[PDB]
Amino acid sequence: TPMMPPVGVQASILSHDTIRITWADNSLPKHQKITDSRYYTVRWKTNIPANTKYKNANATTLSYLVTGLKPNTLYEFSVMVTKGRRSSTWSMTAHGATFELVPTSPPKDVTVVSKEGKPRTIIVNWQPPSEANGKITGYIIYYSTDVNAEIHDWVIEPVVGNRLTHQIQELTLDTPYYFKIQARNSKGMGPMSEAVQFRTPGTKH
Ligand SMILES: *[C@@H]1O[C@H](CO)[C@@H](O)[C@H](O)[C@H]1NC(C)=O
Repeated sequence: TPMMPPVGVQASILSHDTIRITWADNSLPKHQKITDSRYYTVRWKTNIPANTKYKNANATTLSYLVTGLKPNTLYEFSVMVTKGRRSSTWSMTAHGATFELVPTSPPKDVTVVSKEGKPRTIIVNWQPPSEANGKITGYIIYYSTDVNAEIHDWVIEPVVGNRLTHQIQELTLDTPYYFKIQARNSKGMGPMSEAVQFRTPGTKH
């Protein structure tokens, strides 16, 4: 015999990894006291891609704390009830997106190449960090001719927005230069890459 599904399903954003789901049961008095053997099952998946697998959990309460979620990620949530051999279809879909977190991984695959026929110019390329934890609002490139120099003495080259390439001109020939890159998002700065070395070309004559 079929059960009516949960109603008024809501998401509460607690952190970058936790969302609280709460709902009502119209087969319970206004006060919502669970006196029965009934148990709710909560399922969730990331909104995109469409074909992702639902993760799920059981609760004896009219709320559930969903954990282990990615920062800055939008999720879909539905609930269902089971009172003994009786069960119900999945409730209305509730949506929630976890907060951003500062990046916790440095920019990946940092490379340097000399610009075509312009030896005093270089092109720097990189990849976004694995743990970006938010919409990347830019990067900061640091360069020095002394790898042992303190970060304050390193030349700051900002990169506005999610750009993965940046050209640096007016460099000195036949010289090792060192490069560190760090990512930024709305919540702050993340770790820096390990310095990559590039020696600018020499002239022939
Ligand atoms: C919820 O409980 C049912 C019955 O005990 C079980 O089949 C299901 O796997 C449970 N869900 C999880 C995530 O353990």
